[PDB]
Amino acid sequence: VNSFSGYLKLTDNVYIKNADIVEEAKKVKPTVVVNAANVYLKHGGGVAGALNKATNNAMQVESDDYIATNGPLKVGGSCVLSGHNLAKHCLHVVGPNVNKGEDIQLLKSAYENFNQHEVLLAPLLSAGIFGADPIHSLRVCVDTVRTNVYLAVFDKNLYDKLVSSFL
Ligand SMILES: O=C(c1ncnc2[nH]ccc12)N1CCCC12CCCCC2
Repeated sequence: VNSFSGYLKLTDNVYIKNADIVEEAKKVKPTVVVNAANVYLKHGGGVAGALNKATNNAMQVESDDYIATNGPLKVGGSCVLSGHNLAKHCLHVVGPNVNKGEDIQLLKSAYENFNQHEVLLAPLLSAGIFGADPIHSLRVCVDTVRTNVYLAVFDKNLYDKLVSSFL
């Protein structure tokens, strides 16, 4: 039993809710919140900008030190950093950005990072400003992640379309 509330169950291990991941993170305090990161950990907009703003820019300060030490992430890769006031940890995962021409096949590699964590609160990778089809992202998620994932979908219209078209 866990503290996630109001989710629709899609499969054995994947759950979905129309929610603001920032508000869900602050209420739930999950062990892991996933950020929709880029390779430079520049949290300017979309989910990353929202999560970073909610940390009063502490996420960005920590991220800049991470990059200065380690260099950029790989597309499809991840790193674990602090969750600040939102979660125990933040898993920064880089899905491919279609608006940069990155290979959508790397979306599966991106979701594989979730399997290193027993339970996660997450957005749909490569959705939103990353330019992928969210229906496809949900399919890749369901077919790749084996751990327990609670997906927060900000847009109600998109949430209803994801549920109603789910196979
Ligand atoms: O739904 C979300 C989303 N999901 C969870 N937490 C969130 N926080 C802030 C936004 C947000 N996003 C993020 C990028 C674009 C998109 C997907 C595509 C349709 C517009 C909205």
